[PDB]
Amino acid sequence: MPNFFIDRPIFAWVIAIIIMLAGGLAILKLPVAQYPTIAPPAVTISASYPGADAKTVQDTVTQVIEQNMNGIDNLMYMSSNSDSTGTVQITLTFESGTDADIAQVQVQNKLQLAMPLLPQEVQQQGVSVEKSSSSFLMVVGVINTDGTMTQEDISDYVAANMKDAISRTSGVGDVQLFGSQYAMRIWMNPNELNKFQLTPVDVITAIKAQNAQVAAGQLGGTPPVKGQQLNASIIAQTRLTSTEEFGKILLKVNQDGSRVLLRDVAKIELGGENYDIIAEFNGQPASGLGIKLATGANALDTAAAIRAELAKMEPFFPSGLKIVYPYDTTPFVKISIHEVVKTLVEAIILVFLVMYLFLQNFRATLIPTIAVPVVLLGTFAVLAAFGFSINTLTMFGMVLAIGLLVDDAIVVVENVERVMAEEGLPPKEATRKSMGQIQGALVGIAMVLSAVFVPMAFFGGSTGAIYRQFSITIVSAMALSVLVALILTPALCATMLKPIAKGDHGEGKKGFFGWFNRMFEKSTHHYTDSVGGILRSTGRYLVLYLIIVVGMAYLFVRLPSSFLPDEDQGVFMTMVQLPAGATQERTQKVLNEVTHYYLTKEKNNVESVFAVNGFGFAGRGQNTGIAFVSLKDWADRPGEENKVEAITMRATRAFSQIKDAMVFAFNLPAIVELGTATGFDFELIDQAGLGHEKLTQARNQLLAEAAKHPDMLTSVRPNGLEDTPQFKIDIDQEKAQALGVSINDINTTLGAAWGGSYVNDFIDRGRVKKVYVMSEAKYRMLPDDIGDWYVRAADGQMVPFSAFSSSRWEYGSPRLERYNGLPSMEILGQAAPGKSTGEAMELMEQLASKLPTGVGYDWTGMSYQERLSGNQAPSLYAISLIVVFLCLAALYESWSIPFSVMLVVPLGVIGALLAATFRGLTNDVYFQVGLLTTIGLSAKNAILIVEFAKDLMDKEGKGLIEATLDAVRMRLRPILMTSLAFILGVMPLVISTGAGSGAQNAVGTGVMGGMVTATVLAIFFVPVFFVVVRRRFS
Amino acid sequence: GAAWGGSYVNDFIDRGRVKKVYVMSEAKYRMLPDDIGDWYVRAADGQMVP
Amino acid sequence: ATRAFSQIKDAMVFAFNLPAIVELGTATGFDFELIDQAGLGHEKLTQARN
Ligand SMILES: NC1CCN(C[C@@H](O)COc2cccc(C(F)(F)F)c2)CC1
Repeated sequence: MPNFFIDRPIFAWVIAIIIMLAGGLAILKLPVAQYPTIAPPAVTISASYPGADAKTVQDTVTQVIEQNMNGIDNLMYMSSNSDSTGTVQITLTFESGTDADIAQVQVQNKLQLAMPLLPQEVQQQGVSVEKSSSSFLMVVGVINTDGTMTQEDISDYVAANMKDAISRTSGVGDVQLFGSQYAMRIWMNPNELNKFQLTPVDVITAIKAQNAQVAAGQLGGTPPVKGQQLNASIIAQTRLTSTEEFGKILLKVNQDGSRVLLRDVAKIELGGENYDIIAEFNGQPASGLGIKLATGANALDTAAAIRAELAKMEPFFPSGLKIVYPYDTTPFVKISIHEVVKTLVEAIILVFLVMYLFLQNFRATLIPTIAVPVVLLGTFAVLAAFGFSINTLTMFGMVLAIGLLVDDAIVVVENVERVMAEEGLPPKEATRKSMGQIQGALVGIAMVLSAVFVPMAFFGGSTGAIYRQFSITIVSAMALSVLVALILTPALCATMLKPIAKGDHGEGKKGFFGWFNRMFEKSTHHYTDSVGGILRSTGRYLVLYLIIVVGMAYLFVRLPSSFLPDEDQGVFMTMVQLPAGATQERTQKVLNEVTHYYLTKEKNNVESVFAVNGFGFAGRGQNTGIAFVSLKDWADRPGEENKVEAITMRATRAFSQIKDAMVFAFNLPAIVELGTATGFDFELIDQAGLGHEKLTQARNQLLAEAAKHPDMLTSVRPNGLEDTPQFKIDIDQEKAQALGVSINDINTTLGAAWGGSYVNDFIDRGRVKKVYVMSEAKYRMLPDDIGDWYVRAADGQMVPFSAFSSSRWEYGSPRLERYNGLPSMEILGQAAPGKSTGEAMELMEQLASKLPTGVGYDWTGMSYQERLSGNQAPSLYAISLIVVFLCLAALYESWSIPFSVMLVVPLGVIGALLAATFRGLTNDVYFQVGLLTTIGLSAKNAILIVEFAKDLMDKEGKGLIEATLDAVRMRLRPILMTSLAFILGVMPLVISTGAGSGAQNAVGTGVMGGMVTATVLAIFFVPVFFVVVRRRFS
Repeated sequence: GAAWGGSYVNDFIDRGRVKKVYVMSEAKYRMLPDDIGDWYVRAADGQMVP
Repeated sequence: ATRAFSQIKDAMVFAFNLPAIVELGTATGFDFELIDQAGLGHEKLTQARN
């Protein structure tokens, strides 16, 4: 193939043009997102049963739905929570590769058949099935700076005017309203209700009767009379529209002739559907829209479109309404992608500079400057073809593959240059000879790097999905680089390079270039002499190689493991957890202290604080809250002390002094779609119907036992809420019957007054809005207020609740958990420093085995993935190693020579490990992919060295030592210049400290160390391996 | 609703097939707007209110 | 077993192995449907089947 395209440079140029056009089309049409789909597909069912405790929701909703989640394909597991707020939340997790649309449709279809079995109130509120495996692209908050609009007003305005147009913006996949539309609130007064001889049941009945849509008919409708000429539709009673209309609702007319309206026994207003959650932006009332990106959409373009739509909206807003962006991580994505692109461009420029320094030829330097961009564009085309997107993983994989790309280009051009400078042949004949020398090596290298990189695509789980991005990117880049080195680079060398004299290698030049040429010639002579001396005493260096291998193993075992570096994305979170029974006001006060601290003690770093009172993480209630702190631009936060880690540490230290509250500040995970660390998530299952109390006792026993092992298990805690006091109303139905009070009336009165009851809809400004009846807040606060509520009897006489019911205080769970349809309790923990996750999981299994009868356990979350993909690596790499050996044996036509090449892995691995250890970095994904890239480059260099040596030994009569020395002399320059180019290209990643510096350092430090030690060691260890192998096996 | 727009009550069986049952006014009593006064509703005391 | 289960005289008892593929059934068997396509009724369909 190289000879074919040397006579046909225009055909090679046509192929290159096709590749570039395909790459450009892909670049214009590729999606862009921070990360790809990593989490396994999950479908989440949400239902609300207002006014209900955890047990009521669990027994009436959660269990009924869970007993019908059958016949759904590809389900890994299922979990559910039932909260004291009246909400059930069921998550069904499916294996990776499952079609999320099909999983969702199956789940909702099974729920549609389960729907008739649920309470009528749950059916009225609706059960929603969504995809919870994704996260918010953006959060657009709406605030009022005048105080004229409360939170409900802002929420209703956003719902009516903003949600539709934002949803219609291009690329927007989903919009969730941080709030709700208006609701007709009927705040009942029990005293007035008793005065006018009424109860909440009467109010609901009247509202339902006098606010409804009635089908009337049609004038002159078919079948008509034989002479009808007019046909018109008849309109009749329609839904109410104004608070005044609801106030005029008639409940009863008294005997004396007075009229009792709804306004007489209650206040009528436009409130919110729910009041559980209060959102504030820097202390001001706020609503919001959470925008999820559509599938296949460009995140940057979608964010820009959203901002443009909001800017268009701005003029029409009511005075004092403003738009803010509390959670804007798109700037982080933009700066990260820009840094990667800049790294690629600077790498190409550095390749040009190194080529000019070493070869002092302008056209030779131009040749790689054409070759590498063609390969990159082809790689973009290949990513687009297989439905990949431009994300952090793929872009960093491209950064890593730059080393192999530049190595291929440098190898081809430098070999042609050397053939010209030694044999004195013209460019065309020299290119023919060079490619005849190196083409088989290039093909074998392509196969070997395929063997090295493909196995990562076959890892399982979220980690496997992460690794597949790098695998596909690097494999495509390597294959395209080899194809270019076989097609275009020979043609460019044959057509562009100028002739060089037989004996000219830059000695006669003057100045810095002449000095550099003389110095490099002397260094080559010295290195050749040193290698020749080394080959006389190979045993000592074999012992040294064993020492290096032992040190490599030591460093590998002593290096901690991780998944992804934690990044300073310009935002972080602060959870507030108050003691059981804390009300909304106490949590609001604590959140106010947190906001004050962030806006005063960190005013130079924090831009805004979005405090949400009503739900934290792992729960939702009046005692929980979460604040999303946004930081200023990184340019305005210089130094380590002003980054997210330092700010979070200082904030946690400051908040530790807060009393009667656990306030904890922390940073986002690398991929927010997964909450993952070097820890375990553990489920304790009630396998025999023991009950909640026995399961709590078993959990306490397990927690104590785990705490008795501080050396292996750290911070083993429950992921749930402890039992809290509850107010039990024990109704004596015998008394109710004796007093002529229907228990249905008693229960309806209690629920409507204290829990709130949804009655029906009404049309406000052309939109359906719910009508809620609830007791006015004054009369449903304390237990004594129970005495303010009366119920009519069959005799017409009111009876108080104290007359037919007693009260007391008990203990109950505010949050009931189920796993795989059985009662469960979740425990989070992490292995102690120096201990692997597997050891902690084994110890937890052992401790669980000593638990009461009928208590089982399971692993869920990341622990499930660990338990599936536990031993898959070493097998996948034993297959890779075998395939590499087979490819090398095919290439060299020898069963023993492959070992001389294969013995080079530790040379780069040791350097990568040392660089990671000194810098303190962990054994994370980026480090592992960089390690594989270093191994690939080292193997490529060793393959070329051994190929040259064996070619000299076979095609010429040169001996083993002479051939080895000549081969290393020939290969020294390309190795050194490629290593220099790649090291200088990755310097910015190593030294970076700004946005995205975590991933940059993780990628760059290992690459730097591995490349440095590989270049230093291989150049005199590969000859030793080759000589030893040929002596022992010949 | 039943008089002017028709009300579907329940199902019956015609020649072995399930079919609908509709109650509706005769055409002559639901053609003109003046026919509304021809329709009465029973009161709790038994009197027919137009 | 089938031969033995003929003196019972109380029920039809029939022991049988499964085919290689359950759905395919016996290579010489046929399944036939007599449809009531005119609303005849159950009794007339029974008479036709008889
Ligand atoms: N009825 C409404 C009342 C208002 N709030 C709004 C809060 O949910 C917004 O807070 C956020 C902000 C950003 C991200 C998230 C994430 F964690 F969900 F991703 C939550 C919800 C219920």
